Amino acid sequence: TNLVAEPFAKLEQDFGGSIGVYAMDTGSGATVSYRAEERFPLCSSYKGFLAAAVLARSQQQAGLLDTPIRYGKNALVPWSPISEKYLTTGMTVAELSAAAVQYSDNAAANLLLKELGGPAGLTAFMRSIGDTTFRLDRWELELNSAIPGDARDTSSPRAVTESLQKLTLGSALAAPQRQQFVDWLKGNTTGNHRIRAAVPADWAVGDKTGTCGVYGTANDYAVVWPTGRAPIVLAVYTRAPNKDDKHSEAVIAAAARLALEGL
Repeated sequence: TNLVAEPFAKLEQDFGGSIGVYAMDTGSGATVSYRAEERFPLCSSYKGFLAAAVLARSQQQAGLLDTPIRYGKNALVPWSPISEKYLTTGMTVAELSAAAVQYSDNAAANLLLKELGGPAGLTAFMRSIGDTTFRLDRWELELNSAIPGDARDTSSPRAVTESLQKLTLGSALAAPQRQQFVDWLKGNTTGNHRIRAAVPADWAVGDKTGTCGVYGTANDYAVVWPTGRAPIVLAVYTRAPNKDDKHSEAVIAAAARLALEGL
């Protein structure tokens, strides 16, 4: 494991912070692991699991995804580029979930958290699939503070990867909801410079990004479908000790490539 891990150590020294990586090869069971059980801030990456939690509720509540959510102007917060457009009409739960995943829409996320019982409700969903590491404690935008040593609103790369596998590839969700989650992730617009940059253009990728900005804190997790092979699941998380430490998408992409090449 020392030989597998060596390149990540050099990458995080130039980065000036900590990088956490977990990658799983679902064909052979091979893994690559580096700080994989350390906690990192989730930033917006919880919004992928939020959409999976919505899909799980839709299995118990037929038509949930169809229900319109009509909101007032103080639902809007910055980085809500889709929900801002539909203030005067409302949006369906399906549209809000797509926007939260694919545009990281903040007001959309807050509206869906309310539907699920707040951050605690999303955490409870993750516990229901056996993820005992994930915790969402706060709402947008307070959850992005990324203060070093704060355990709130964190998970680990390994827990993120294992929960993503269960929900996209395992049977934690029914097959229609499962494919809907995958399809939302494949349509993400925010991840072109992270894990996707490490993946041949021929291979499908679904991903969800997070960018707290502060404390060098940013991340991405993805499912990758190499042509005619079993899919790979992986997560790359970063943080750094000073508030003005810059995050780096190039570092995330480089760590993804090292994980993928190492399987």
